[PDB]
Amino acid sequence: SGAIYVGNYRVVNRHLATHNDWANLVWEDSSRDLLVSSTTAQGCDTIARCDCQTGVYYCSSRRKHYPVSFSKPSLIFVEASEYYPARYQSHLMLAVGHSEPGDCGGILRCQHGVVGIVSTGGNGLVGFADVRDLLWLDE
Ligand SMILES: NC(=O)[C@H]1CCCN(C(=O)C(F)(F)c2cnsc2Cl)C1
Ligand SMILES: [Zn+2]
Repeated sequence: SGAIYVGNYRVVNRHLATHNDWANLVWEDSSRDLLVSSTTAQGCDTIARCDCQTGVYYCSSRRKHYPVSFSKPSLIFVEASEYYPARYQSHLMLAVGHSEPGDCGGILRCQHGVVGIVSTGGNGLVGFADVRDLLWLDE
């Protein structure tokens, strides 16, 4: 559960995208687990334009926000799921912290804004799909 709303855009996990998201599709990237779609109401979230490696993420399965140190966006191997076969997912950031499948979509933030969304997890690790490079979300 969870999405980012910036201007006339809505970013979600591509594996959790709805029929409306696909019928108003702007861009989608299987290797990043991302999909952006068109909205009529204007969004108000600020996206970060930085290279921080500390922030705060929201965890639905614990109803608690947590502070984390996280890695730089890179190619990490992700286990086969009902949505994708075993593959390398690009632009992924890892941190020590609790996550369960229903937690995908929770936002990661630093003092500059929205950094990304929960996208992978397991064994006491949590993975975030980076969004700071998508400069067109602001224009
Ligand atoms: N980005 C991916 O390929 C996702 C697809 C859905 C499945 N993915 C997961 O990691 C998970 F839901 F099983 C999970 C398990 N414990 S915490 C999380 Cl998040 C990978
Ligand atoms: Zn930052």
